[PDB]
Order: sequence, then C-alpha cells, then structure tokens
Amino acid sequence: MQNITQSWFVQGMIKATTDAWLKGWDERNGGNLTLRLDDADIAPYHDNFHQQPRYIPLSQPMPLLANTPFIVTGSGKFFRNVQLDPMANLGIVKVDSDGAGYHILWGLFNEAVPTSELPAHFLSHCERIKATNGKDRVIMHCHATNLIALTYVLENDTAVFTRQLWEGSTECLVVFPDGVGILPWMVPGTDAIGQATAQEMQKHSLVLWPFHGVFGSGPTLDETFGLIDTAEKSAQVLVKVYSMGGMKQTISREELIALGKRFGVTPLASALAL
Amino acid sequence: MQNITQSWFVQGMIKATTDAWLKGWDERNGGNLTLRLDDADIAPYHDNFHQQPRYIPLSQPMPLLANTPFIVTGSGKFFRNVQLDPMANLGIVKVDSDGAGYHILWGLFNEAVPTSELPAHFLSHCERIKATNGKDRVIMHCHATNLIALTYVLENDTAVFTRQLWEGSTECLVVFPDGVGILPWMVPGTDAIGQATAQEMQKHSLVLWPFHGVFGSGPTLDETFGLIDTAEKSAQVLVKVYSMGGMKQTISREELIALGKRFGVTPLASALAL
Amino acid sequence: MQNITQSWFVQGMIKATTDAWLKGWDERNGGNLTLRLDDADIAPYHDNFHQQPRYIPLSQPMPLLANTPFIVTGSGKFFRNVQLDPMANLGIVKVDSDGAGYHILWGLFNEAVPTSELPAHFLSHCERIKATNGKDRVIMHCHATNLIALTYVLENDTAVFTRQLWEGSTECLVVFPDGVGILPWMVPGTDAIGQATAQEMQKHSLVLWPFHGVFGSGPTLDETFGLIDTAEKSAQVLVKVYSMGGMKQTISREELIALGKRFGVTPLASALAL
Amino acid sequence: MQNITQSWFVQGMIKATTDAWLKGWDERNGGNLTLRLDDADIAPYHDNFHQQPRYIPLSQPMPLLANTPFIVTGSGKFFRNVQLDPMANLGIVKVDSDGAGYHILWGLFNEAVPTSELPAHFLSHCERIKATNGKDRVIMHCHATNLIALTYVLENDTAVFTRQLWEGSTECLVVFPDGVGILPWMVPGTDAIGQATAQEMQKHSLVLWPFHGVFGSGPTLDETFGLIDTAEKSAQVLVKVYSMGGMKQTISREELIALGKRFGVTPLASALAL
Ligand SMILES: [Ca+2]
Ligand SMILES: [Ca+2]
Ligand SMILES: [Ca+2]
Ligand SMILES: [Ca+2]
Ligand SMILES: [Zn+2]
Ligand SMILES: [Zn+2]
Ligand SMILES: [Zn+2]
Ligand SMILES: [Zn+2]
Ligand SMILES: [Zn+2]
Ligand SMILES: [Zn+2]
Ligand SMILES: [Zn+2]
Ligand SMILES: [Zn+2]
Repeated sequence: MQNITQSWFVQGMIKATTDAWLKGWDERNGGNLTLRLDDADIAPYHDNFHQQPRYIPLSQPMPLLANTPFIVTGSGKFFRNVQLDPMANLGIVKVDSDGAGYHILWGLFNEAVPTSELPAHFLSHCERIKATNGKDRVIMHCHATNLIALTYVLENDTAVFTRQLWEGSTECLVVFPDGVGILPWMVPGTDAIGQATAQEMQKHSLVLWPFHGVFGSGPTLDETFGLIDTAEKSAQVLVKVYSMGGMKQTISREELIALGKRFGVTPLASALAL
Repeated sequence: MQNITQSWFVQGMIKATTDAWLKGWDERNGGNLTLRLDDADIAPYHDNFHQQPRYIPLSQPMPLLANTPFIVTGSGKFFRNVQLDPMANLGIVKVDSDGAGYHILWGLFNEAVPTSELPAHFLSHCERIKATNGKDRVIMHCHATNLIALTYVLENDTAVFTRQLWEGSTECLVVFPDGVGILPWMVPGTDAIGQATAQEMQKHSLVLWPFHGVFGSGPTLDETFGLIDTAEKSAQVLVKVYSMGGMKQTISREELIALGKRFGVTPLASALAL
Repeated sequence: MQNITQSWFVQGMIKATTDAWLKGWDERNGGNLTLRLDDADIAPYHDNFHQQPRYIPLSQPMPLLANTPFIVTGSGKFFRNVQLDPMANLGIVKVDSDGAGYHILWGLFNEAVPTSELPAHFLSHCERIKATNGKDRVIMHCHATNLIALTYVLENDTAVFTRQLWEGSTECLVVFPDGVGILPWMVPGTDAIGQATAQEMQKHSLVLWPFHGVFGSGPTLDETFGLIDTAEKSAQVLVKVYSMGGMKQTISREELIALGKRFGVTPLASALAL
Repeated sequence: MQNITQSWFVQGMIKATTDAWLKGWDERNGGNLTLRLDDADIAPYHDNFHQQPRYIPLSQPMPLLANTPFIVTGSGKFFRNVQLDPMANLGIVKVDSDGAGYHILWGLFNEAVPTSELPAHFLSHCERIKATNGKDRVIMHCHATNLIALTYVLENDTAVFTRQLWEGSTECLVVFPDGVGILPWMVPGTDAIGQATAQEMQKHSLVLWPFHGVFGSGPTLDETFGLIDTAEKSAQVLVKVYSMGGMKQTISREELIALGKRFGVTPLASALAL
C-alpha cells in the first residue's frame, strides 16, 4: 500500500501519545495505550510485517480476543518518542485462534518484553467489550497530574470522588455518568492490579489508581483521550478551588439530577445521593 | 478560486480553535465558535459547496439574520481536530430569506446535528448586532479554566465578579468596561439558557456560566479571543493571589475611575461603586 | 537584498514576541517591544521601504536619539500575530536629525497610531543608553503572570521585592544585582508613567508596574527576554512557595553576599541589608 | 559524511535541550548538559572539525577520562537557541591522552569560556563511571521548577526529601531507588560545589542544589531527562498537594517495601525507614 506509518491507526496512535506527552501526563515511560483494530485495517499492509512474527503465549487464555489485532505502545517506550519513530515505539499484535497467545506482526523490533502490559490491558478490553456490546476499542493509562494530586486529599472512594469530579465541570456527569472507580493502592504490573482494574471496568469507563494515575476506555482514540481529558480538567479546576480554600458554592444534587434527565443518562446512584 | 480551506475565514477559525485548544480551554467537544460572514466572503467558493445544501428549520425564526452566512464549529467536534480536517469539523451555513431556517453550504458532511447549538448562538448574535450597531460578528464559548474555578469561590454576581476581574489586571476595565454578566447555573443546551445568555449579551460582551465556562462576543475572531484571554488572564492572576492568602493591596476605586476617564470608557456603575 | 522579513532583526522580533506569547505573558495587545538598530542593519533593504515614510513629531524632542533607527511592535497589535504577518505587526522607524520626530520606514501600513507608545519607550532607551554607555538596545514590556500576582501580596517596595526575587532562584542576584524598581500604580499610557519608568531605568534594568506588568532593558533581544524570564521564573517559584505556606528556609544574607563577591557584582544595598 | 548537525548525538542534544526549554526548566542560560561519546560516533565527521582545535588545560587532571570525547552545551548559551544554531551553542570536546586538558573539536566558535563548567561535569562523570561500571554517559543540570520550590518548604535532607518524592508518584522508588542527594546551598561555579556534587553522585543518580536546581545522571539522554522529569513530576504533584493543605493519605512504608521487592530494587534505607 502506502507505508503503514501513514495509516489512520499509526497516525492516530502518534496523535494521542503526543497530545498526552504535551499535557504533561506521560513522563519517562509512564503510560500505555492499546487500540483494538479489525483485520481490514491492517490487511493492506501485510507485506510490511515481520517475516516471522514473534509468538508470545498468554498465561491466561482469552478466547473473547481470538484472532483480534491491536496496535499498542511498547513496554518501556516513551510517549514523547512515538512521533519520532513509530515503528520502534509501537507494535501491531494479533491474538491467535485460541486466545492462547499473540503474534507481533509489526514494530517493536519483534520483541516480547515491550508487550509485557498487554495481558492486563487485554483483561480490561474483554470486560469493556462485554459491557459495551463491542463498542469500546481503546484502553489508555496515563499519569494525569491533577487526578493524581487529588488522590492524596479526597477520600479514595468511588462515590465521593466521582461526585467531586462531577461538580468540577458541568459536562462531567454527562461524559462519565457511570463515575470513576477508585481502587486501593496496589503494586503495579501484577496480576492482582490487572484483575482488579478489569473488575472496575465492568461498571465504569474510568478507573483511578491512587498515587499513580488513571485508566480509561472508549470507542475511539479521540473519545478515550477526551474522556480522560474531561476528568483531568475537572480535577485541575478542583485543585485550584481547594487551593483557594474550598467551594463557596457548587453544582447541587438537584442540578445534577436535572442535568442527567435532560441528557438522558443515569448517574451513578451513590455519587448522586451525596 | 483557491480552495476554500485556504480562505481567510477557514484559516481564522483554525487559528482560534487551535489557540483555544492549546490554552487548555476546550477539552473533548467543549466549546463552540460562530463567525458571521458576508456573501462576498463565501461567493468565490460557491462551486465547492454541497450540491444540495441541507435545510434545517429554526423553531424560532430570526428575521434579523435573513440571508446571513456564518462559519461554525460542529456540534460534537473537537477544537483540537479543526486544524487536521477543517471541512469535517467546521460548517458554513446561510440563514434563509425569512430567517426561518438555514442551509448547510459546506462542511460537516452536510449533517444537521453538528449545527444543534446554532439557534442559541444566533439569539446572542442578534442581541449583539443590535447592541453594537452591527459591529460584533463572533460568539465564542469555551471552558476557560481559571474563570471556571473562580465561580466556586467568588460571589456569582455581575458587579462583584466584574470588580475582581478589573482588579486582577490593569487593562481589564478598558477591555470590558461593561463587565461580565454572571447567570445562575442552568442546564446547558436548553432554550432557557440560550435566552438568558442573549439577555445578558444586551448589556455585556462577556457572560459567565457558573461551574461551566464563558461566552464572549466581538467584531473579529482575534478581538473576541483576546477579550476572553484578557478575562482569563486576570482570573489566572486572581487564582494565584487567592491561593497565596488574598490581596494585601489592589487597584483602588479611585484608580479605576481615573483609568476609565483616561481611556474614555464608562465603567459598569455597580462594579465601580464597590 | 533578500527580503527584509528574513533579516536578523525581523526574525529576532518574531522569535521574542512569539516566545512571550507562548509563555502566557501577552494576551490581546498586552506588551510592547522596541529594538534599537544601526543604519548598517537596515541599509541593504532601503528599496523595501515605504515610498514616502510617514513623519510623526515628538512632542518632547530627544536629541540623544537623532538619526537612530528602531524596529518596534505596533500599538494595538497582538504578539501572537507577529509570526503570521511581521510587516503588518512590526514597524521600522528612524528618528530625525533633530530628534524632533521619526519617519516610519517600513511596516505598520505606514500609520502613526501603532507607534503611540514609542515616546515612552524612547525615554527609557535614552536613560539606558546613558546608564550603560550605549550597550543597552532593547526595551520590553510584558504582562509576566507571576510577577503581576506578587504585586498583590508582597510590599511594593524596590528593596523588599528585589530581595524576595533574589531568594527565589540563586541566579537572580547575579542577573539583576541592581534590583527591580517598583513604581506606584499609575494610569498607563501617560506622560507621568513614561517619565517615572525612565527615572527608575536610571538605576535598574527591570521595573515593575503593580497590578500590570514588567518593563526590562538589555543589550540584545535574548538578554532582555532572558532577564525578564529569570525574574518571572523566580516569581513562579515564589508563588508556589507562598501557596504552600511560605518559606521554611531560604538563601541567607550571608549567602547572597558571598554570591555577589564570587560573581563580581555589587548587589543593591537596601535589598541586601534585609 | 552527512553533516554532523544531522548526527544522532547533535540531534539528541537538540531534542533534550529543547524539551527542557519547553518544560520551563531553563530560563536564560540556566542549565548545562554533557554527553560522553565514543570515537566511533565522531570519527566520520572529523573533516568538519576546527582546523586547529583549541586546547584547554584542566587544573585537576582526570586520567579516567583520557582520550574521551563529549558533546556539551556552551557556557552562557541558551537552551532555547540550541535548535536554531547547534554549532554556535554546542561543542564537541575530546580529553587528551593524559587527562590534563581537552581540545575543542567542533562548535562554540572554538572558544574556551563556553566550556567553563566542564571540569565540574567531568568530576561527576568520573564518579558515575565508577559507580555504574561505565554505563552512565550523561550529566544534566536544569532549574526544575517544582523541585526548586520544594527546597524552600521541605527539610533539605536526603532521606526526608527522597521519601516525599517517592510518595508523590508510585514509579519514583523504582526509577530512583538510591534517592536524591540534597547538598547545603553553595555558591555555584566553585571547586567546592563541583566536588560536593561529585561526592553525592557516588551514591545517587539525582542531586539537588537548594534554591537552585537539580543535577542528574544516566546512560542515555532520554533516560537522564526521564529521570529528572520523573522527580519533577512528583514534585509538581506534591506542590499541588501541599497547596491544598497536605496529604490526607499517601503511599505507606509497607507499600513502598512491597513495591521495591516486586521491582527488584533496594530502596535507600534511611528514606524507607521514615
Ligand atoms: Ca466501582
Ligand atoms: Ca448583566
Ligand atoms: Ca529604584
Ligand atoms: Ca547522599
Ligand atoms: Zn503508570
Ligand atoms: Zn463507596
Ligand atoms: Zn460548554
Ligand atoms: Zn448584583
Ligand atoms: Zn501593559
Ligand atoms: Zn524602599
Ligand atoms: Zn543552575
Ligand atoms: Zn539525613
């Protein structure tokens, strides 16, 4: 075809990672981004693939993802660098017929260790597929600065934290009416945190990791980035308000109820009851 | 002609939306921008228009806008993306001979729903035309971060809020001597908030929506952006000052009076009396 | 020659104004920048000049500036736009043989009112020429955000304010050992504020206008920008420290004395005595 | 060859300095960056070198660096300008056979004074070579804003300061398990501060200079920048948290212990014991 680096999905991965870098959310190798593709996306470019795509087994088979391709940021790669060398910093993988492993079709020098966070991402993709009847395609982790700061000062409780974010920008209830699930602090990279995050993804499109960052899902790169950006903007507003001594006034429960009815969403009951 | 994407007004819309994106004012699809044009602006490009421009009725006819073209950001579009694909994210519309509806001449894939916020914008354009004897041409809504934060901590009163913004940068009284009208919180997208905003636009070039954002008017894209940027800069200064424990000294009433006389403006009486 | 827009000084004016825009210091038409040139800079380009350069008298003759060319930002122009259209937003002027007026050689559509702030700038250039035996060539005014915020919370006194800025970054005493002169608030654009600023320029390379901004001088665009940037960086640090409850420790008088001796500067006595 | 300005190491120096400029860490001539090269890096370009490379003696011979080339930012140069004119703002130097001096092979107009900070950098390179069995190649000094602010409000003690940075982003213990060494304030540019910094570099990859900035080491430009960026991001989070009234909850000692075991690092004992 044209080269795969000019494909919609490589260009989209470059845009999202670069935008997140520019926001200050992705120091060093902090953050990861995975996008579920279709065969029709990657098929024109198959002669650009690795001659012998490396195979990586999954310890935990995921048959819901059989035969499914993804484009991913590599483990240890810097979001800042994706724009400079997408083939070095991104990979295209395809899960096998059994969901027992994946082949690295393109990128990452055909190496296994830059795909280390994929089994955790894959667990969350699976729960988002089920929760959204296949609409969601993206899992994005970043170190969203104000959301992180808030985890040191707000109660790390889904209802309470959700409610404050809803109050901090009018749009938030409409963008994430299901709220933001808040886990306990957990050691990153473990089976435990991957399972716990996927469990929260059953009920929320946003999950926070206290003293660490955020994990979001959505149907497209832009919608997923925009979801995170909306929560982080509210957080930014809140950090300013709290630094000024706290809220003198805010959006009321009654107003939040009226907002949800107008926009035809069901706000998370526990956060709305506060 | 040359292509319409290189026209002064498409390029100007790209600049304004991109600049607002870069300021952090327009997460996701937050914000909207409409610019009133003349027939002479768009006429050279008419063979670039949609073959059969889609017609959208206005529930509320606006004869003051008969035969008037505009360029607009689409409903649901991201300011960040305007620079990447102006034809997808912007539309050119023209109100009909009766003010009873508009045709989508260009952009937006000739679709109706990305023009959903136009009847509210149009109500404010009408009041600004009358208030400025036709000089004002732009309505801009964005989520200006520090202005939003201030609505949680200052009294949401036109006089009081105006006065603080005037104190937070010397230029402000000269740039917006008529002040900043502050509405109650209202559900967005409703006839109620569109009418209420237009009512405030009779008396002010800036209107704030508590816990949401700002709505500004002016004669050009740059002047309208600059108006908002001036208020938001003052707000940024104020958030820092309030975070440091508040004002030790400030611009006095007497100084604000002297400033207005030198620059030949009439400052809003209620804000000046404080 | 090559076109004058590619000249070192037009390119330098673009860089400085653009960098200041990007810092957030120059909303709207806030700020102004003037650079003293030599005839040898502009001579190659004389056939690019206005056919009949417009003449503007100076109410206050300045014979020290006889025959001297400058490149300037226009009155009412936006720093953001200089990069897009330097000829519209910048002018080259040359003071006449008597210092009684200046000709607009290039730019600004050969119009007088975008040169309105020049008589004030010229007064400060004159005092900086005398104070530096002709080394200083630049006067820069901008709305440096943290410096502005500090004028609401620190005593607006040269010694006190200088001392805090020296404490807020180790470099500051070495970069501006003569300190920062602080005026009372004054109505901008007046003969009074222009004279008062020039009077302070006799003793300091930096002057602050409370609740407004900063005015700096130096030998080159980069050194002048860097001077302002150094003070503003210290201010940024200070705003954070004050927002966190104030200094637990700081640079001592004894340390500031040792710093000045090592770097061979004489720190402003009043600020050092505190 | 191709020109040396397109070499990996000139391009890398441009990227790192530009990125640091954009972060706000390197006002004026604040900051310095040195990268240890191999002969094979520079050899293709030798006919681009100065005809007669200037020789600069070292007062303190450093035989560990005999025959070793480096690329460096010049003394007095602005990080902002490196991208505009790398040959003016960068130099390539090579230490002689005895470690008694260095030749300026390229850049800096073959002048001595823009290499003034090299003997201090070289002392730290020597200790990092020994501490890392030759893996570390980069010394970077910058004025990282939030780290600087924190030195006015936290105890300037290695253990205490390290512990807070570890708490302010989960990654930090894994990225700098050896902690951040904190010196007393010292007059910059002196033999004393260069020796003291090198002494701290024996035990830490990061050193802070209170009321001034940070000094980091690592194997590549990206890893060194990323190290600093990680500490500075944590600092940014902390400044927000402290401005909001302090931590309500944080990462516990027990959690930090579990984190270090999972990632196979030995956290600095004193910081972990708190
Ligand atoms: Ca939950
Ligand atoms: Ca009003
Ligand atoms: Ca003085
Ligand atoms: Ca130590
Ligand atoms: Zn992470
Ligand atoms: Zn709960
Ligand atoms: Zn809005
Ligand atoms: Zn009122
Ligand atoms: Zn000004
Ligand atoms: Zn005094
Ligand atoms: Zn330094
Ligand atoms: Zn200790």
